[PDB]
Amino acid sequence: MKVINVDVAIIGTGTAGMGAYRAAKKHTDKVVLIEGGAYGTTCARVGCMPSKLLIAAADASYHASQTDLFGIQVDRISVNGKAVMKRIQTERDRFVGFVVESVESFDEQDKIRGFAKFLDEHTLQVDDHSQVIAKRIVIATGSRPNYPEFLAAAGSRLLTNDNLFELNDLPKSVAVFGPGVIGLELGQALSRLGVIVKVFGRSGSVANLQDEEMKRYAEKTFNEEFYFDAKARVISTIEKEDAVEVIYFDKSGQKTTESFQYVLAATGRKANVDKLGLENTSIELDKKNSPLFDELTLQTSVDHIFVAGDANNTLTLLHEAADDGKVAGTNAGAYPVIAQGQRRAPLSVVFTEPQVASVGLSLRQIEDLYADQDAANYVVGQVSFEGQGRSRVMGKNKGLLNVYADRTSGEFLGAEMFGPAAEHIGHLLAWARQQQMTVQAMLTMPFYHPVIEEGLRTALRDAQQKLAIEKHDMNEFIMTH
Amino acid sequence: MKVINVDVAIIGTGTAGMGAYRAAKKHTDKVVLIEGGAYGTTCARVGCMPSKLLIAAADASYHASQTDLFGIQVDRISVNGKAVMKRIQTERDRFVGFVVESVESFDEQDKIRGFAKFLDEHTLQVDDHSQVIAKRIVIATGSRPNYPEFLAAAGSRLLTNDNLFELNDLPKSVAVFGPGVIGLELGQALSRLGVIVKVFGRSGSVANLQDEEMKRYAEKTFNEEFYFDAKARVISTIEKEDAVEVIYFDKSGQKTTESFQYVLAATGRKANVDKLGLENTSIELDKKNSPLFDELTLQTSVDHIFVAGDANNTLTLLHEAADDGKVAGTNAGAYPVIAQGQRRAPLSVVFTEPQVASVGLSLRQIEDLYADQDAANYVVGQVSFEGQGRSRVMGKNKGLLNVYADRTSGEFLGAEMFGPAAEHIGHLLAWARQQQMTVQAMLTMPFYHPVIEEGLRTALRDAQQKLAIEKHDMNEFIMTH
Ligand SMILES: Cc1cc2nc3c(=O)[nH]c(=O)nc-3n(C[C@H](O)[C@H](O)[C@H](O)COP(=O)(O)OP(=O)(O)OC[C@H]3O[C@@H](n4cnc5c(N)ncnc54)[C@H](O)[C@@H]3O)c2cc1C
Ligand SMILES: Cc1cc2nc3c(=O)[nH]c(=O)nc-3n(C[C@H](O)[C@H](O)[C@H](O)COP(=O)(O)OP(=O)(O)OC[C@H]3O[C@@H](n4cnc5c(N)ncnc54)[C@H](O)[C@@H]3O)c2cc1C
Ligand code: NA
Ligand code: NA
Repeated sequence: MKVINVDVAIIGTGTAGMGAYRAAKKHTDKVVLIEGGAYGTTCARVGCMPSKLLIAAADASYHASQTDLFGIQVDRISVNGKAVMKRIQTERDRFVGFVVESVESFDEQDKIRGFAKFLDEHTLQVDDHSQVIAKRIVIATGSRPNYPEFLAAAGSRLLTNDNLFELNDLPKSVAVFGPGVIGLELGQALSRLGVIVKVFGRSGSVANLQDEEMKRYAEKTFNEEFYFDAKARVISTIEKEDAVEVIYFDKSGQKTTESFQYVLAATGRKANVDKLGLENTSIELDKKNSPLFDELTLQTSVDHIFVAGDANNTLTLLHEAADDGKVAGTNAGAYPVIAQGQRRAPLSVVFTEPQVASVGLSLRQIEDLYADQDAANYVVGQVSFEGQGRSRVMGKNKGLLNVYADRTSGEFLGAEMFGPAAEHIGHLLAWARQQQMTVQAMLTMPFYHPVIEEGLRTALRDAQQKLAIEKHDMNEFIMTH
Repeated sequence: MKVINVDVAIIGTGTAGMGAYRAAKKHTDKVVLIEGGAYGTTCARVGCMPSKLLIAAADASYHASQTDLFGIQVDRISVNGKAVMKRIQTERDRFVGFVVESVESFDEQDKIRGFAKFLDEHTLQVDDHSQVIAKRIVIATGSRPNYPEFLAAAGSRLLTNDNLFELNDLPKSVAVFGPGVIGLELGQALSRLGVIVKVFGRSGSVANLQDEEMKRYAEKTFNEEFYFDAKARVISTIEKEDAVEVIYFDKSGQKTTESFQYVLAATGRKANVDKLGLENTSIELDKKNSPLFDELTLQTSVDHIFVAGDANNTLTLLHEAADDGKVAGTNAGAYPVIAQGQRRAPLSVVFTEPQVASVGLSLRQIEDLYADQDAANYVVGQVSFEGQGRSRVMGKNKGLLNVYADRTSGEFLGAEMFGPAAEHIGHLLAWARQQQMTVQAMLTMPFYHPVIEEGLRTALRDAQQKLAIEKHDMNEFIMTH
């Protein structure tokens, strides 16, 4: 067995891992990247890229059926499932190819093929062929799909993101479990593509939305289009000869048996930290067996072992994994010099229609920091997109936007939005939060006409008029003497 | 003839005028609004709203024909012209009604019906019935269509924004004339709705773009969809029995005769300041008889007479007219106490597909700013939307974006974009400009994945690499120690 010494070993050649490698190489030449599976990152392979590709097809198909409002009729929209799948697959391959070329450009001696596990706090074994002794180690192993036990009975008809995009044809029908980002994006897209869909979640959850009014509005809006029970009681999902039989109670509590060609487990993903031999370290774990970590430095309780990307089960977003990589890589490279990452303002997006964006502090974080049981030093500004001019012009007038502000200073804290162009409004808001703008300042910014951003102006005015600050600092337009 | 004294008289009850009234009424009770035409504002009646309404219908129709990229096919797309025109009309009547309700709420004695002209610098006459003795006067009379003499031979078949939206049905064919941006917005929309259209522009102009490369790429792009000659040489447009005969030279310079059902003037608006009896005042005029005015205070050479909105032939955009009304109303209301408006960062949008946005300083204004245009003290960061991932996923991968930055400081100066979602990126960029951001700082902002704003990241990196700041003293991600 070959033994190698490195300053930095990075387990996982995904987004976080490749970011960690580039960062760590600026501090030290002695960095290895280990990869047990296919190169290309989860994002380009079976993540962001194919899912967005699926969505683009779905929205082209769906919007073609919604032109009558405008005075146009479209006859026989027909979904060629083989074509839909082929396009997704070929574009997906193209994206993966770019990552593979980057991986290929790295020094051959810096890449080791195989699955790593810890033997002790400085020794990794990769398969049965190599041992790496590393001064510092970065766990960048991502997440995998995961599902409750009952879903396992769907057998060979159980889909995840790992196999959904490899189908040669679109399915006839899919039962989707998991009411979060992936589950709603994929269920809606499939439903828009002529697939018979129902989406079941259990806890009342809708995407990552925290506000109760928002969750209910979104759930009801989705149900105008396809079946979505955020509080479903599901008995079983059992593979038959040609289908999966799903036994569940509907919204009227009526027991229902219904066959679906497939089930999709868009349930909670699992961080890849359970199969890496952590029990051979003193890494402290929470009551769910997730590694505890410093959220600024990415250090576990073992100060020379870091955890980055989906592996730390936090900020499980692509751009965040990339930032995690920079933090873990720099800190692994420069150790024992340790710095804290200055995180970008939180930005989270769901590519449904209408879209969801969450920006800045979440509602729970705001309640924690700006309120208690009996008093609040924050206010909420709101707008409905139903009566918003441009949204109505486009026939997209559905949605709600909540904006949160410090009640004393007017500092913009965060937001939730379910509505059109939420992805873009999310950026606008996220840049405003990172700059620590106040709502009064943001009201002085440009708002064109007629645009969706004007809905944001409405929500900001709503918040502003609730602030403890003087009436006469409520100028939306500044004049100087 | 009945005579009234006011502190402030406002000529024109559109966007600028209604704004001026509200601002003026904060300072004094004696203010009147004079209106010669229909209430509603130009924006709501025959401007932004119905044009955006036509565009949305156009977009749905066209996108319905573009589904095969994604693997979806249609049998047929059928454009019911009458329903298309009706929805535009009913929706705009809705928007107009809101404006009308506001006007109706204003004190009866604050509103005079008729066209005003100056008898002298403190006296207005409204038609033949009223004279207003006014301490301060705001000219907020908007702009009107203007076109060369040859176009007038199109007689009852000449269209402008004033009558286009009033057609009971979509025309079979329309020739559009002039360099006006409205020509591209409306021409493309008409074309996308099945109307046979040719756009004959002038002098190389393309949607107000200033960069030579951008203009050419945009003209080429548009030409993949509809006939557009930015340098057209046109002989005549003469009304016949059921159409207009257009005689012109095609793109190879050959004299061509073609019938179009209507003709649409897009030849640049005229400010309504030629029929106000301005000869009865000492107001200083430029060589094209536009009143000179202070761009910050909106005062003419006569210090108690202001000019606001499209009337001053500057920043002829809706939200800028609103700010104009605010500046002019405040200054007219509080005269002799005068203040300088602090303008928002420039933002203009052309709602074609792909969209156009210009942000901050124009290219001309940048070239002016630098004493030594040789020594090149600004940089250009560039991106093509052709290889931009999300844009490709959506089948929207056409366009370019230039960002401008000071070479020493990296101060973000302004931008031009032709690309998907330019309206939204335009806002993000305009907020960044108003907050005086550097390109270095903008790169520390959140950029989600996979999104169109990742193209902005590419362009910002391109500018940044070119800066004279210390090469490895601008990190994209900040860490503290
Ligand atoms: C369907 C779907 C859609 C998504 N859409 C979006 C979106 O639109 N926007 C967004 O921001 N995020 C999206 N995400 C989330 C995003 O994909 C993740 O945040 C991101 O890919 C995580 O990056 P990573 O580097 O941590 O993980 P990965 O890219 O998975 O890297 C982990 C790597 O480590 C390897 N590995 C695991 N164990 C070992 C071992 N022990 N030894 C060696 N190698 C190992 C794996 O093979 C893998 O290559 C989506 C995710 C999914 C599943
Ligand atoms: C087709 C079209 C599309 C457009 N789209 C957009 C867009 O998408 N976004 C954008 O920002 N801008 C757009 N614009 C520009 C926008 O409409 C103008 O910037 C805006 O309307 C100017 O408003 P205003 O108050 O200055 O003029 P107006 O709203 O026209 O008000 C002037 C008023 O004065 C009255 N008047 C004139 N003379 C007299 C007189 N002597 N006595 C009494 N009353 C008088 C008129 O009747 C009118 O009511 C568009 C314009 C057009 C034509
Ligand atoms: Na993470
Ligand atoms: Na103006």
